[PDB]
Amino acid sequence: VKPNYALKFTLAGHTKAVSSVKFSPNGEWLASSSADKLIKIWGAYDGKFEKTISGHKLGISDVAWSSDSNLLVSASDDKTLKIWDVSSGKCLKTLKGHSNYVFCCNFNPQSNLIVSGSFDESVRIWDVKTGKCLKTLPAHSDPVSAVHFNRDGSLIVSSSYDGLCRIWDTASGQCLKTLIDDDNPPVSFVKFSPNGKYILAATLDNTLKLWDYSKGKCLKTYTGHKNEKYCIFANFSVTGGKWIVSGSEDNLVYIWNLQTKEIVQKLQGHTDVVISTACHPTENIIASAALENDKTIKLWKSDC
Ligand SMILES: NC(=[NH2+])NCCC[C@H](N)C(=O)O
Repeated sequence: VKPNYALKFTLAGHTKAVSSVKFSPNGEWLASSSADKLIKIWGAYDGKFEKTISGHKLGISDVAWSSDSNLLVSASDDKTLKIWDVSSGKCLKTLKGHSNYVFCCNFNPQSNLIVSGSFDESVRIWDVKTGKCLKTLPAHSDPVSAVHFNRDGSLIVSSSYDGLCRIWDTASGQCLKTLIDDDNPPVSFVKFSPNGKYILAATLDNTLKLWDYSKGKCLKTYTGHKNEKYCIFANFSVTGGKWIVSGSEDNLVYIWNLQTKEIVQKLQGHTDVVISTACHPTENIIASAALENDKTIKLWKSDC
């Protein structure tokens, strides 16, 4: 079993590097963030441009959807996060507290909390309703590259250029696990698997690893791509075959068989680093996006 991802749509409109793309949980929309300071919304199935959401004073590094698909949160170089009502375009809250670039963000499944990571080396947990910072975690000793909640929101995983992945108890703020791998290369991305049992981590030595995070055992290693500089997103694809998907600094999207670790497809089309990929929640659809020399977003579809 290999997939047959093929290019269907190219989405042009951002005027600087794209930073992040994410599908809405309801499957209807794709949200994109950029160094051009904008968020754009696009149809998930047809790539049709929907609207621009503006307000940040500097470039945006990440964007994330609430579980009901009504809200977005964005993370900016302006040291803030913003919560947006997507339909109205309204900025509902500006989350203030970080003392340097906010790099990454996510809602919990309940979507009453937001987690953020920053160049200030901290992770913050925020109340969606009030915009108040509830906890500041002294998480890392270098910039925080990614933050993600597990399936029931009881855990947060964080990654950092300090070379560590840490697991945090959402309720207490306590550090529960530090994952250590030899030579401590910068960790440029991390997230939980959809079931919550594993985490997938990227390091800046051209390597992705699937970890059992309780046992601290590395179960799989994925290689063949290029990643030595940029914080590139990676994914589990679960709508068809069970794949791992990532961008790459050679301008390709890589797809691996999760079990065997073989590369099953490489998607050609982008003309600069593929910084971000996302997998549609119900259909075999991948979105990908590229840095400044390209600036486009691509939608790819497979029969499996
Ligand atoms: N959270 C992320 N991994 N965002 C994408 C990287 C964005 C970053 N500002 C860059 O251009 O390198």
